[PDB]
Amino acid sequence: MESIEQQLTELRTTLRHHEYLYHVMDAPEIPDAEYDRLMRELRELETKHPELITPDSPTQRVGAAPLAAFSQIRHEVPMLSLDNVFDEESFLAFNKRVQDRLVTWCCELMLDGLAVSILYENGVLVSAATRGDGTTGEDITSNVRTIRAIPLKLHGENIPARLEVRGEVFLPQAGFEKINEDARRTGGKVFANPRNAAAGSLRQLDPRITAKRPLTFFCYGVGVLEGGELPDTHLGRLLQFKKWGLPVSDRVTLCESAEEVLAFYHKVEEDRPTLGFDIDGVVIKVNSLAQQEQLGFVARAPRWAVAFKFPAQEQMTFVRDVEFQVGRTGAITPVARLEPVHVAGVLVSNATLHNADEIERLGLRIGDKVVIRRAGDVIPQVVNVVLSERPEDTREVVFPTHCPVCGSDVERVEGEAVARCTGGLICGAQRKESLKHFVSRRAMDVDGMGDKIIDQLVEKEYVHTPADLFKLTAGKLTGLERMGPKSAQNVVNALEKAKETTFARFLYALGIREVGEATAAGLAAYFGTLEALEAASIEELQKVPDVGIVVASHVHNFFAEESNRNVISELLAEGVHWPAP
Ligand SMILES: NC(=O)c1ccc[n+]([C@@H]2O[C@H](COP(=O)([O-])OP(=O)(O)OC[C@H]3O[C@@H](n4cnc5c(N)ncnc54)[C@H](O)[C@@H]3O)[C@@H](O)[C@H]2O)c1
Ligand SMILES: [Mg+2]
Ligand SMILES: [Zn+2]
Repeated sequence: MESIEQQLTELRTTLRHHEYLYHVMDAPEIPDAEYDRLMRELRELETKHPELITPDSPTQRVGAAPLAAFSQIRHEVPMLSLDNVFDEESFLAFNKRVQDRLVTWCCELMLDGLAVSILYENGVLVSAATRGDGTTGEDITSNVRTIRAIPLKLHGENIPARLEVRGEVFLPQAGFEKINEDARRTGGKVFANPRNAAAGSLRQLDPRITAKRPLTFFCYGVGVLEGGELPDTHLGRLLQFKKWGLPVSDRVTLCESAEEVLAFYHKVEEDRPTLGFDIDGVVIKVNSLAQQEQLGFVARAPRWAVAFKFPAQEQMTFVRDVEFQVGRTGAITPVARLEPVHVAGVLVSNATLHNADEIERLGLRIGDKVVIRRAGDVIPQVVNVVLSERPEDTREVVFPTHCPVCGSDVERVEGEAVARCTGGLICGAQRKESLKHFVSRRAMDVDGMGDKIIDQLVEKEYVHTPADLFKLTAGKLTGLERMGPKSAQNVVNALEKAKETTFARFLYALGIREVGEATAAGLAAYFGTLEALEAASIEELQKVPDVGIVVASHVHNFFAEESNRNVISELLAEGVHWPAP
């Protein structure tokens, strides 16, 4: 289409743009898979037109320049990247190229974190650096000493006088999710994924910040080596590092054929959801150091290793709509409907938006291109909007003011992330739990109205509100499973007796959000009657001891919703009774 010269400048500009956001800012806008796609396109163009490769092309360079706000460390041996493949056929082609230019493979989990180079002198940790641009990195020595998995001293015989240990610092998934949940609720930085949370946690001027983040580390390789020797195979070196106290993954594996490599790759992909940390693939390395040294390096990567990538855990797609799911207790979760896309190999077409505050934090509009993440058998999540690709036609996301299931008021209370349907007494989405609550022991306490009886009444649409329970005839109950004429009359009798209650237990039975047994008793004692309570403003409700803004808001919004007032009127009409004050 466009001239090859225009294609080249566009690709180089785009790749550097995202390299800056990823390597320098730990804040990428596009998925790793999209960057990898663009890099493949540039590689294909340069392979067809090798005369157009420049020494500063992204295919010839590593990482990004180190932040000058950090002290800087010149690696004593260059740090590089890895060239990659995405399918078995391409790995086999790499295997053949290697065989024809010289084999045992040392095969390792490819950890999705950031690279670090740790210098030990006489077995003592003396410095540690990020990769930077492969020549100069950022001094993160103080930060690395907060990482328990990285030893400060090596213990053993034959420790070389000077040794750079290289490995990946990374942040397990549970630690990542905690950091992001906290950040969403406090206004801090929300990270795209564990890689970026690990990088941002590590690359702190103040190491006390790093120390509070659950970073860990695995070794994977060697930089400078002086004043001593190491084993003559890569796995041998890793096992020596392990003996000296450095952390080595228990999945490092030898393979004596290309087909063994494929078997390991596929088992690791199968085991991926169980590991507790992100891996973007497996790294496959010529095991013999002599063979590694013969093959050497190109500008960006070794010629003796390949990153065999998995289908990526983040992908981009378009938001076609936003649906608002109503949960069993009235929570309204915004869920994006998406153009279908495979994430980590699994076809998905929705993703959670968490809540209304998160929609606003994202800046999401219908029609946006978004990054979504799926790591495990869970609903995917929207990560961010790809704002640089926002179409000219997008639509505002209007969070519902009324429940999409029952039409009752939706409530959002300041400081609370979750919006809720207020119509707990009528909402179909809440009906099973609301009726079970209503007849429970500390509420109306109806003998024989068990969960399986309630389930049938709801599923057959025989009951829609708690008032309908008192309208049940013995004949209608008899028609249910688990019910006979005797138990049907038993529960009709039990419902008639249950009309005798207290103001506190009736209030508790209504199922207002956050109103526990003690709060119900306090509201009943303060206001004395239902008429006084149902009239109270939020400020009036806040007068009550142990009732704050959240409970006051829920109570006021509950009684302001017409469907609740209608059910309460019906309950009184059916004869529910409590003592006057
Ligand atoms: N989303 C974006 O905008 C964006 C931008 C630039 C780069 N990236 C991502 O960065 C990567 C490309 O750059 P890169 O140089 O960081 O490459 P990489 O992470 O794909 O491969 C090289 C790295 O693998 C790491 N590694 C992990 N486990 C290893 C093991 N067992 N043995 C050896 N090395 C191991 C090393 O730190 C090494 O630097 C791709 O994942 C790319 O998608 C993303
Ligand atoms: Mg990486
Ligand atoms: Zn509702």
